[PDB]
Amino acid sequence: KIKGTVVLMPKNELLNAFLGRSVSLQLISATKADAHGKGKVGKDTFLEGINTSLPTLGAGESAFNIHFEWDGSMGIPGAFYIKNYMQVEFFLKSLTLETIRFVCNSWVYNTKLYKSVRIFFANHTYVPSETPAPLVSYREEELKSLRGNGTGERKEYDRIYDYDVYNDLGNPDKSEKLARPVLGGSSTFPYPRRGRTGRGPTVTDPNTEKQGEVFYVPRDENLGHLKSKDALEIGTKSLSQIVQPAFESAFDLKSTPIEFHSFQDVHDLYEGGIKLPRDVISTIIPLPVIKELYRTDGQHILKFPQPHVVQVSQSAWMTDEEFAREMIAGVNPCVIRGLEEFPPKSNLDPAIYGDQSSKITADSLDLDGYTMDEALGSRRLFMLDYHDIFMPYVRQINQLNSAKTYATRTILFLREDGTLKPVAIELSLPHSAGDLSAAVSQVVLPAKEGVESTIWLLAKAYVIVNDSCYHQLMSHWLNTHAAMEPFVIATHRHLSVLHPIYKLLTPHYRNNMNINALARQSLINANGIIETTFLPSKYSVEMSSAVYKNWVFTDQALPADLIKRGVAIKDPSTPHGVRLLIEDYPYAADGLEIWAAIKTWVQEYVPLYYARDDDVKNDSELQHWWKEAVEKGHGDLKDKPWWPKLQTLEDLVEVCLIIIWIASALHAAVNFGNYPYGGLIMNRPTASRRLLPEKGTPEYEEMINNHEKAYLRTITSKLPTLISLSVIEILSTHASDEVYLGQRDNPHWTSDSKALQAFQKFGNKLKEIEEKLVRRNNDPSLQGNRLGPVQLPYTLLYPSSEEGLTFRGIPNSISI
Ligand SMILES: [Fe+3]
Repeated sequence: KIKGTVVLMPKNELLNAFLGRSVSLQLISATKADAHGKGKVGKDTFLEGINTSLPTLGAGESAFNIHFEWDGSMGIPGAFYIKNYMQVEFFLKSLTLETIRFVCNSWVYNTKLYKSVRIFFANHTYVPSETPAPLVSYREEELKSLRGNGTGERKEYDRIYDYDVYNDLGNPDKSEKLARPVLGGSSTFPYPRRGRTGRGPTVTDPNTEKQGEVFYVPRDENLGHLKSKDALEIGTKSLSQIVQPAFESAFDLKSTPIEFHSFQDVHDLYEGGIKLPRDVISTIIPLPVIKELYRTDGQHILKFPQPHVVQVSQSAWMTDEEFAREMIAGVNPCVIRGLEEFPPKSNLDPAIYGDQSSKITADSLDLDGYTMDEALGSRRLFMLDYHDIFMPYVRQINQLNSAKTYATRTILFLREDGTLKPVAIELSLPHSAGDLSAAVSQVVLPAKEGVESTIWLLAKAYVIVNDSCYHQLMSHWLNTHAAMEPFVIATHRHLSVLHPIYKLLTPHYRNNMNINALARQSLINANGIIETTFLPSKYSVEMSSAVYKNWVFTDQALPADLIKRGVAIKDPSTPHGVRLLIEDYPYAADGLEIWAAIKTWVQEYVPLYYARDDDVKNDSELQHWWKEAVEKGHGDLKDKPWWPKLQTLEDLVEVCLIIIWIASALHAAVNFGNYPYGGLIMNRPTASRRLLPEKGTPEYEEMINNHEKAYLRTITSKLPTLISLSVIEILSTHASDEVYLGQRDNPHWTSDSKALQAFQKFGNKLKEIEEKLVRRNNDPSLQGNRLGPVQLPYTLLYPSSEEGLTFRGIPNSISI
């Protein structure tokens, strides 16, 4: 008989009841097959007893002994079936035979709920052509089980992965004001697909999916946590459904001032705190995750944590130096572009928006003594250009009550000292014969004194409102969360758990479908958190669809992105093949190090399973996986010529490298600085509510006499500020059970020592890189861009981190 050990976690975690005839397992042979070519299956074997021997276990886990009637004639077991006869589900961790290891990490529901018996494979890795013959059909049948048939309402215990469009955000049955365009499946609104839920149509609209208390994700995608405080993804739901209403009542009852009246009222939030009604505090204080967001006296006070950006200087955010520095080392460091001609041009139709010629004059700019031609030629001119991106939406946004924006463009000059300085801001508005508004476009230049300094500060706020919107919806939501989901779905639908590429990529998908489903429900839904806290309101998500029209997979590679944006040039004589035009560009310089480490890892892994390009072309699973990811997952862009073909080792490496980059380092860089930089609403306003005032009006006089109030009346109001600070605080927090780049949730994910050795080298390289990044932050010559006047060391690309709001650490995946 074969001695075995089963490790599982009872539901209450995320014992004698498991004995008796509660759980049975059946070994399956990988070498001996029946008359049909399928591995022979053993007898039902039940758990015999609780093993309390090994000191190693922890995590609310329990081990059970079991002995299998299996002689050499049945061959070597390569898989097993398991049936749970208990009413309640349990989390199966692993099976070990004494060595043959099985890494399961899967919920096993009552046997009657399953159409086919749950099957698990040993930790060996096989491309299809290498699958032991007795396991071939089992392998394909499990993939067919995972794909489902594209119909039906998905249930909690289902493990069916499929695609659908974003037609579940509107709530037309509640109000036609909550109706939203379907995103995806049309040329008007192209969009990445998301996980199919199948709840069916709304009563009023056959094209929109009805509401649901729970937005399904394949069962094992819904991460349980040993500590409730680690279930960060449930925070947005509680925030939108419970906390927001409580905050709103405090305002409706006039228990707290409706608006901030000075910058100190904002600073007060993380100092003495804000006093709220007792019942409001009582509503918030007992909630999991939410209670970790604020310190309280348990009675009337809520205190937010001090954001990193003000920890050394609370006023530094208002410096021109910090405004420009955050474009290369801030929460959204990947939009700035080189400017090689002047004035900047627009590709928008003047027949629609009016003359689009820039009004910025070269002679008005202070380029530290450089002429415009000199600045252009020396590659010292850059820009943060939101003119063409926002112009198409300015009219409709400005028609909203309490929303007014400009399509902005900021010109930056790279000083000889290596820091960026802002030299002009153009605030553009569309013009069309017949416009009722008399407001016009204008250029604002830097100023430190007088009303001119206030107008320049407001111009920076309009720019950052554009940036915050683009950051949240595009850099963050579209480019990481939404763009990655199709790849997660395709991977489970077409790459067997035995597949080397499945093993290479899946750690980088942890919690992504889960947070996305929770986002469709409470973050990007009609009247959800984003719509109620950011400038575009009901136009927010569709704006991301317009941007997706220009999304290019291969341009997500870091070198390609830097080159496309004109912030680096190709240069083979450099370590990374590219020369940065802003040498001390923190995000890019640190990013290239991480990018290189991932590349080395993928390049070492792939060859272990694919010897030649032909081996990649002939992998049926791999080919079906890619064809589906492109043609269905990102199907609205299937007509684009830039998609890799995946017929060579090079292409496979490229595709995997880009996927891992987006899921780990790119997402970390644009996510974990959310509260550290945006926790002070003045530094990262999410909305603007009025345009610049006309001379001779009280609003203009206010800019002169009360600049802080002029600023506060312009940016996000206090109520939505409380809600948005809470959400970005959640998003910037690392759960204590996070799995970071260079780590895996199990040391036995594969039995291949070669793959394991390569992974160990990858982790060692990341530790090596962290020491280098530490040296960069400690280098006094780099203080200007790596720390700035806010004296905040750029640690967002440090690979490792402890739990919490740390401003560092690269998780493997888009996990929050
Ligand atoms: Fe995120």
